[PDB]
Amino acid sequence: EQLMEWSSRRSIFRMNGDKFRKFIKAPPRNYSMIVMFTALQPQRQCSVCRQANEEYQILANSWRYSSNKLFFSMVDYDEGTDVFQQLNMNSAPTFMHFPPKGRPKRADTFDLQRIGFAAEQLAKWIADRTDVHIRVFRL
Repeated sequence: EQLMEWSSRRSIFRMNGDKFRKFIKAPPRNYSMIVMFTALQPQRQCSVCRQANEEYQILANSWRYSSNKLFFSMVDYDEGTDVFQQLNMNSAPTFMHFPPKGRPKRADTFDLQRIGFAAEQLAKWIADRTDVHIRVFRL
């Protein structure tokens, strides 16, 4: 049932390895999870991560204002190193959707290199993957 613990609320769940596995890898689940894998710490100087996180934050708060079976989270490289390794990530940022049942599918990784990371675009993707339609407020 773990939903109740899933609230929890700074609009985007800051996850370590333990939290990622508990709330995303471990069953049971009946919710979808969106995860932004990022590297925001200043010594990394990932400008793309900083920009994309600002769009992610717009999307996540747009959900929070009107909306559970969908939650937003992030894994920062320097907080979830084991997680990047598990998922063979050599780069950042990436956005993924983890369905409640089984593994993410090929489309469950957002095509960032093709699309950009506009909030509106991320919401299009989430709707194609979960049928949850988020109307983005303010660009």
